[PDB]
Amino acid sequence: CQDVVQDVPNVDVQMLELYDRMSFKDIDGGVWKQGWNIKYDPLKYNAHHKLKVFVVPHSHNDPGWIQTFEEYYQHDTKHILSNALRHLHDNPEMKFIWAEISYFARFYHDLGENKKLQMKSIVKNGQLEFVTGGWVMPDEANSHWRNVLLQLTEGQTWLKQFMNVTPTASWAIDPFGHSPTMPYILQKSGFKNMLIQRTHYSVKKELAQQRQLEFLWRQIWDNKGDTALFTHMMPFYSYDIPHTCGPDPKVCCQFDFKRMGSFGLSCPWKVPPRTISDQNVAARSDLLVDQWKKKAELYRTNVLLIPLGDDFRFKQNTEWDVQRVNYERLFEHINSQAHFNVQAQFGTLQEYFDAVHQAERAGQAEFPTLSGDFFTYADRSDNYWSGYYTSRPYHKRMDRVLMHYVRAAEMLSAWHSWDGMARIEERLEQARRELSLFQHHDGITGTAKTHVVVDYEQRMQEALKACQMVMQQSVYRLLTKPSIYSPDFSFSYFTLDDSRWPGSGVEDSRTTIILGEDILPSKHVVMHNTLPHWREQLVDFYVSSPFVSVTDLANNPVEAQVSPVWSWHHDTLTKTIHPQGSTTKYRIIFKARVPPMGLATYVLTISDSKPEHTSYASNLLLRKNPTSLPLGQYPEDVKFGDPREISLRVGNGPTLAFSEQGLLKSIQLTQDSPHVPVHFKFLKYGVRSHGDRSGAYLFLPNGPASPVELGQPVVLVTKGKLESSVSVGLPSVVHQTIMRGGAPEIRNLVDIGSLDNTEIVMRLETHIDSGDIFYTDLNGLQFIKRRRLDKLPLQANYYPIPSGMFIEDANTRLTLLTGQPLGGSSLASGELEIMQDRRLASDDERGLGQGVLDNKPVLHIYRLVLEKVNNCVRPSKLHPAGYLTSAAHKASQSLLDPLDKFIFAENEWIGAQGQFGGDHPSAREDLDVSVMRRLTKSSAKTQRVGYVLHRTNLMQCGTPEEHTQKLDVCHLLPNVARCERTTLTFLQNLEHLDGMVAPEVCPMETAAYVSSHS
Ligand SMILES: *[C@@H]1O[C@H](CO)[C@@H](O)[C@H](O)[C@H]1NC(C)=O
Ligand SMILES: OC[C@H]1NC[C@@H](O)[C@@H](O)[C@@H]1O
Ligand SMILES: [Zn+2]
Repeated sequence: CQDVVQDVPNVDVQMLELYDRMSFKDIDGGVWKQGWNIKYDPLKYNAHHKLKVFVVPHSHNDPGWIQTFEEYYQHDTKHILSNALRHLHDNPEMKFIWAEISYFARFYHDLGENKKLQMKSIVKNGQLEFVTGGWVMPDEANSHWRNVLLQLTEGQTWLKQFMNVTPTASWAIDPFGHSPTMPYILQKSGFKNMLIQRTHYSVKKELAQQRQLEFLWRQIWDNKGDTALFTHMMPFYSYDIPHTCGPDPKVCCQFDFKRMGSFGLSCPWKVPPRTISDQNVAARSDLLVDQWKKKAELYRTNVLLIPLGDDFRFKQNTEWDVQRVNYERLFEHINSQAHFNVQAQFGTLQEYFDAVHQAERAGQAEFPTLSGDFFTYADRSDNYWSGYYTSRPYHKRMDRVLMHYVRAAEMLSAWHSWDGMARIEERLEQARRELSLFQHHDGITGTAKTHVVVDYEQRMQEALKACQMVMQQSVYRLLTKPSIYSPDFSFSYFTLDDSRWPGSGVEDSRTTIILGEDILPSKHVVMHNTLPHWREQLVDFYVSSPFVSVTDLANNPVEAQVSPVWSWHHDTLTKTIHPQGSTTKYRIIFKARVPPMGLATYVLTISDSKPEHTSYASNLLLRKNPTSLPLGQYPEDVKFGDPREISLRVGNGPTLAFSEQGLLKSIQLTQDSPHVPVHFKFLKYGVRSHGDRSGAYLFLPNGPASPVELGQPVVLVTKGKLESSVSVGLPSVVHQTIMRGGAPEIRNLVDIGSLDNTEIVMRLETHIDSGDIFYTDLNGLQFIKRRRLDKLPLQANYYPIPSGMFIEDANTRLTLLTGQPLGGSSLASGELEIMQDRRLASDDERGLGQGVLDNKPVLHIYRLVLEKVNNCVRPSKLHPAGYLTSAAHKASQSLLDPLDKFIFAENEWIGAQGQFGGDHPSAREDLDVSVMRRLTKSSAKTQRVGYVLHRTNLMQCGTPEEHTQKLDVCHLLPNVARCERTTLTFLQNLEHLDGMVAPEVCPMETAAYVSSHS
């Protein structure tokens, strides 16, 4: 295994290093506004060395943006694909590339058999070529790597089954900035090449000058380079035709033949395209070839890529004709005129890359190595696209919830083969597809129109319900005596209980377990642990009585704590935000211990009086002018008092101190250690009254944030043996700090209401001497070192915080883990900040045509980990990566993949069992079974189950960490006939494993295995 910590990779281009040196000056470079006047030696190409030009027709189809997926399909995409089939069929030399499989599958299944065959033929013959082949062209900032893989697999599995092809070249022309997580996944999925486009204009200029636009992109910790994937970065401002033929859009626009009038399109540079004729072809060719040769100066081979497309292009038959015929005339002339020394033709993306590597092998070009990422993107001036790191946070959080439900549903149902009547495969396909669709760069990014966001939400809601159905049917089968098991595949044996989604104050959705002497004495509940190691976690349920005791199936008492059910309300009368307690519902809390990838059953029983093993939390409401707060049967009376500073400690965990405003002030790790200053503060960013305005994409603050006026907020303190908390009703946010014995959990119920042109940020202020360094993660896969650059505007220093961020000095580190992707930064030494929500009244000129005014209450969750790191073996000062500690990693897992909770629906569960998976191996803490998916239906003689195994890298800080079993996923199911290592999509077998044993992976490595069972 490679050492991902102590060996700084030697690369030609390291993006953090490049950023430190670049000046980012935005000067007018001429026709190529953000570049320079490209010059070339006409004698460079000749009869013995010609410029090979591949014109690649394409159509950018967004699976939802200003219209929903279905609306676009009906109005544009079905016509684009129908006419592509006809035109390619009739013109053998014409080519076309396609990226979004969600649309292609929608189209294909509606085609008659005759057309399906014609379509398969033009794909088999190479005219229509799929690029990437994912369900969508995913966002690369907010997306979790697990979902990027999910959607890639969904699209490629469909392609293999129906088109019999697996793309090895990726095409990503629209994500707003790019992540190295893509080449990581692609390279492990059979890919050999990838193309990107949206990178900072300053980066394009810098790399272009050094002809480093094509490079071998390796991971920041990869010293050997085995993760490298050849990457092509487009050099210009856009992927449209005016910005893909050469440096001068005024000239290039003249070669987009759809801009003549009848199509309602024109050239903003004032010179329209002119139909090619024998009379003007020589002059037109001279202009075009000149542009091509200028573009070619920016690359190292004699093979040039010229994309030919734009948004939803190649729709009308007349459009196919005008583009094809005119280019055909140009090709005939150019290729016949030796003085040009050019051979141009329509081509596909794979053809371009194949030619490039042929030139490379011929020894005519050597490519530079590169590591790093391409955030934060700016397409012009100071317009940095960091706003979408937060836009529509409700759905960003929903993405993470569904991410987990899909994993849990696929894993729980994978243990058995199911009869087709159970509709398991059907429900799982639906769930995978709706979540995959949301990975689109206008989905999770929060950059779609209001009604489109609603469509995505509805789709994800249906997906969650599908997951619940599969999960509950699976639990019933896994924990019921076989000879008693009598399933009704439409019946709900269990109801899922989720305490953090939609969340308290967002939607009263969870059911109350109703117990009573005259109705029902007890209730069975079951917890699922999707992680491959034994896990304990506090779980809570709503019960109709405070007198409830918990037992495991062996009838062993389990210590429990009961707390009131508190709800916060904006009292329109008193004009205050205060909590009201329920007098009919209560929360029971207890520690559940669940087997690796297993289940554990518990029983809740009611009693007439306080049970021996259940304690009750005390409650203190701090504020002036208090009023009584009755809690029905709840044992202890609520206490009141004027606002004051308070300190709390649960178990042997840390001691937290809070200000009289209910905000964290300090953390004391041990009774001996000191009170480390850690202050939570909420501030607000505004919008400029002059110039460019912030919108769904852009973050253009009118200066540093201003503190939110808190006034004298109401603070609620709940103190319990198992769980304590401090909650405060601040303007726009009910802020809560929960303590359970370890790193606290933070929950923010964010309701920005009608606060227009406001972005709410949560900041942490500490004494950590971090300077200008901080770390943020990329797709929940790796942590990358960031350097605050004062030479760049505030918004440029904002980065995606898909799952976590941290700052540190020689001795101390503060890590903030998130349960949802949001934007954040460290604008000053010792600080960390993350945006909660943003409400913008205006559009930011990127085509959306609206601001962001559809905000809705969202419950953001986090874990705050303060640690001493002076003993940890960390990367050198020059290493571009950072790594989490065991505690921080486990805290992240507690947010993203918590235990699942099931409540038995009926009064009695006959044949109930107390546990499942007790014999499952408990793998080392840094290893995870990211995916467990049965790949075959019940009729298959040989069953196949696929697993995606990921091993992260945790810092060694002197903790023994021992006793763990080897995890061999290939033997998790009995009767294993073979074990094979496969690409991450499970589509290609890479190795036949002897002994049918799937070996564990190395740190920061991800592998896939498929076990076959007879
Ligand atoms: C799929 O393509 C391969 C070539 O890569 C070919 O050998 C095989 O017969 C094809 N399968 C079908 C009929 O779809
Ligand atoms: O300008 C941004 C916007 N342009 C049109 C579409 O491609 C959409 O996805 C994108 O966000
Ligand atoms: Zn797009």
